[PDB]
Amino acid sequence: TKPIVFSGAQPSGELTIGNYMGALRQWVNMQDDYHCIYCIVDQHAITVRQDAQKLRKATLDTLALYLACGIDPEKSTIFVQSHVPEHAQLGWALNCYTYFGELSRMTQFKDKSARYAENINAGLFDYPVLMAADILLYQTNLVPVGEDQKQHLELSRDIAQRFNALYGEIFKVPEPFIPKSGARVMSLLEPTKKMSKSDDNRNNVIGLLEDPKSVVKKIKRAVTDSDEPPVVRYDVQNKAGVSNLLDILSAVTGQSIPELEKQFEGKMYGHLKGEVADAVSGMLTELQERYHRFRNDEAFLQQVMKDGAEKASAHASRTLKAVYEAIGFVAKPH
Amino acid sequence: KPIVFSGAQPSGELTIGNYMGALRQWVNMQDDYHCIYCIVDQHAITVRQDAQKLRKATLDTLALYLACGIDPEKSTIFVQSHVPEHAQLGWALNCYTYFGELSRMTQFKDKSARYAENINAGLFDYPVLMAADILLYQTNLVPVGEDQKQHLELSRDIAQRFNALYGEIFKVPEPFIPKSGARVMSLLEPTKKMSKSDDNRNNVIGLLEDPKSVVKKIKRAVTDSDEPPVVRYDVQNKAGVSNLLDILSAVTGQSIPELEKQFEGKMYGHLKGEVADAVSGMLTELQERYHRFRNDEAFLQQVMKDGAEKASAHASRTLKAVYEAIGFVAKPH
Ligand SMILES: Nc1ncnc2c1ncn2[C@@H]1O[C@H](COP(=O)(O)OC(=O)[C@@H](N)Cc2c[nH]c3ccccc23)[C@@H](O)[C@H]1O
Ligand SMILES: C[C@H]1c2c[nH]c3cccc(c23)S[C@H]1C(=O)O
Repeated sequence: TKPIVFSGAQPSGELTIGNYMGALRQWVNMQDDYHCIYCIVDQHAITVRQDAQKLRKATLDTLALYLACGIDPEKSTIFVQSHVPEHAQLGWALNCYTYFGELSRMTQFKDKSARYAENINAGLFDYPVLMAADILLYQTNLVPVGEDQKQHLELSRDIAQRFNALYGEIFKVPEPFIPKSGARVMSLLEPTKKMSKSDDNRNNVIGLLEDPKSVVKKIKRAVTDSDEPPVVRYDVQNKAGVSNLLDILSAVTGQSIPELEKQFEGKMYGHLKGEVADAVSGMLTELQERYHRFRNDEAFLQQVMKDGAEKASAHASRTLKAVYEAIGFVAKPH
Repeated sequence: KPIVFSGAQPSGELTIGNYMGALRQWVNMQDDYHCIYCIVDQHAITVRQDAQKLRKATLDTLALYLACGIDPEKSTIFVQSHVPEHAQLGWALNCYTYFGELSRMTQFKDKSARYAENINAGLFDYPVLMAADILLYQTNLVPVGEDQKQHLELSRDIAQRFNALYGEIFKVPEPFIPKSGARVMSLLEPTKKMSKSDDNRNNVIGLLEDPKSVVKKIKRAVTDSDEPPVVRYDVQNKAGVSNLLDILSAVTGQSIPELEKQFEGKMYGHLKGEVADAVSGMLTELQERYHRFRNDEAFLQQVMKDGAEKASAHASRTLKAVYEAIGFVAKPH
């Protein structure tokens, strides 16, 4: 059997080119090489209060965006997290193998606390435990995520090792899979800030479903450096704006950074932003065409969801049963 | 007919105080209420312990409750982890519980008993799961002791806060106010009540102790320096003999005035010998039922299977409403 890939995305907010470049691109590319399981984490999404109607619609939006990106339900398991109760069950049990300090030192918890100071709920605190549960349920070897999930991923390796040290090889120790380029896509007008699916000025964000014409406008106004003379060179430290555009172009065309640096020799930033805008506008145009064919067929969306949850429950229930014996529960009679 | 919910810790070494107080009270009311008994194994693992012991004690608790008179035809008795809806609603209710509500918990600060970053998240999140245990079943009434009062109030707050956003999904549970009546005090500390959780096991008589062991603890029971020895009820100066008369009367039904006249001209040796004899007689009938249930592994399986199925039909109904209200896509059937 192949090694197992698992990853998740929240059906909340509008997914960005950062989501694509940090995770989704790798998800598509791994579907043949490994046994991939991809999840829409609706139980994580509600740690930030959401309108109920939007959340149900956003769940179908995310699923159709997966399919438009090229996730194939005949190659990959795709499901909605809450359709598989074993995520909640293992999430509870792993709470007991997680220290309070580990959760209270989490960068994402601190950032979300500041941003959502009226709703600092315990799900927001417990978030990494459920995410560890989503991963360890499937005997996962690889987790493709962006760089902002690395602390969370390292906790789930710790929890896996802690549990294994007590009860034997019940879990696999997962390994992160974070791309060397486009792991932290930066904001267009503030290239020191990661591009956030929660930004309150949309001029920083390229949405995957946003109007391509509005997207080209944002990329043309991307903030570049004041190097004299201007030079299209890759350097994340002192040329943040330029390098972020190079990453974004690379993710659209498939050309390497050094091939792109050669192609832009003797070229200035206005030509660079225009090439990025044309490349990105083209991919979003094709992406949104596939998106709508999938999104408007809800009975197809329902079929993918059902088949995926059934495929996922088979695997999760094997692990959860082994956890429950490890720890001492009486097994439920059948 | 009101729904009543109680969690049974599958690690409680239950005493005669539990049995003649709360348990006797509820065994006699299974037809007046729709009672639900949940052995909380998912709560237990918040304190690290031996896996085999936890498995055995879960079955001991079940057989002990059946021995005390819990009728699985009348009431619902089940094991928490056999109903996934507890963990599911437990996670969802996390998203509606303030971090501060959980950190201001005295039970969390007490059961902490160490430094944070050495206290597991199960100990921190414990109250939300209790809230989930209660609300899944549309519970009207919860019997709680003083140490569980703060937990129940959080449950009531969560229910109301959830209802205010989504509609009447949850029933707001109430405490069950009236007390059992039976008074059972600690054997060496006759001012404080006998508790299942005392680390001094000589203060208690457990439900499975043999008569030779019952005598040892009864004979060492604190009494008073009153000359001459008089067997008379008075809680301020005869608190010790007062406990023994209370325990005896709890066991036999005899009134305190009838007991006082029964022990007119008797000394403290006859009172303790009569207390131990009466306690051991009650415990002998209790234990023979316990061993009958506990060794019938097929009977226990059938009770767990029936209980969990009964619990799931109620639990899933509530959970489906919760998820629809929250806005999840419902699971394709
Ligand atoms: N600017 C950016 N540049 C590069 N990558 C980025 C950028 N912004 C976001 N990402 C990545 O996109 C993925 C989706 O993030 P979510 O917030 O939906 O989702 C999250 O942040 C997870 N907690 C969801 C989750 C729950 N359980 C899991 C188990 C495995 C993996 C993931 C999960 C993520 O990989 C994130 O790193
Ligand atoms: C057993 C524990 C428990 C778990 N779920 C519930 C629900 C109601 C009452 C209680 C509980 S009582 C409580 C305790 O700590 O006494």
